[PDB]
Amino acid sequence: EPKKYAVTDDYQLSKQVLGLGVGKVLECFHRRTGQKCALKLLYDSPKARQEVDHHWQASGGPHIVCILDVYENMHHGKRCLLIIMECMEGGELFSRIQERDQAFTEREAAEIMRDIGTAIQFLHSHNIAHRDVKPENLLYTSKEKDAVLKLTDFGFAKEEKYDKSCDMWSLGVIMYILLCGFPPFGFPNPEWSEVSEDAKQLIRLLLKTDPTERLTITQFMNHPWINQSMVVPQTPLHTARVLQEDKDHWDEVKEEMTSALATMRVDYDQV
Ligand SMILES: O=C1NCCc2[nH]c(-c3ccnc(-c4ccccc4F)c3)cc21
Repeated sequence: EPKKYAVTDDYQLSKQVLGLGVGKVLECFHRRTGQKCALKLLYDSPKARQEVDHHWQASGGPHIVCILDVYENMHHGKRCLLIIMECMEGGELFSRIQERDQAFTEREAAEIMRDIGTAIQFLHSHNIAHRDVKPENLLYTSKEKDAVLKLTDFGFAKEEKYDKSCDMWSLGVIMYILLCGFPPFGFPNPEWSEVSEDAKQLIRLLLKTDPTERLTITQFMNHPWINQSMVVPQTPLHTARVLQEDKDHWDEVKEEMTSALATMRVDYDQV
């Protein structure tokens, strides 16, 4: 499966960065095709081998960034693994919402959450917990209206009912920000004034402090706000405007969510 000849035989590399994982992400081009792709460089290790394994197994599933190829090469005198993936040129979910003016509606947020749920559903049914679902890892395939949302980065993935409930918590957090533009770290007025009863009820079941009480993915996907996302109200949301206004605090919000997820993966935690 993993190619053992030089990646640069098949791809022309850039110095240009597209992202940063727990391996950094480079733009590259396929030599035979010209196609723009993305390269993640991982230094070989148990953790790197597991990321490769889990992403490969997930690759091809609904709303997951596809792996095109894996190389095992020498670089700077070290063994490394290069993951080639489709180029997610639309970038980050919430950066795309921010750039809309254009009405962003509750029905639209419901389709995005359903998109993410279908990814989690696929993962959980193959007994993979992702464990780091967050803004940096939710990407669009292109900049056009028909771009597809996909999940990436299997660096914290694990193949526990507990581990799976950390993905469910992520889903609640992502849904919360999507409907209002700010994180849960109450449904305050006026941002939340006109939001679905159904949407607020689903968030509460996801953000349950007790992990054993959180909704499962099967239960998420069966919720009317997900299952019947196409008949959710088209009510104009504050999200894009708030994201725009709060843009100077966005890095802080990401850091907090990252910190929160890492806390959830510790073997032993404070009370
Ligand atoms: O594994 C990861 N962790 C953190 C951040 C991260 N990002 C990627 C990634 C993958 C594919 N494509 C892109 C991309 C392409 C063009 C423009 C903008 C983009 F985000 C980015 C993968 C990872």
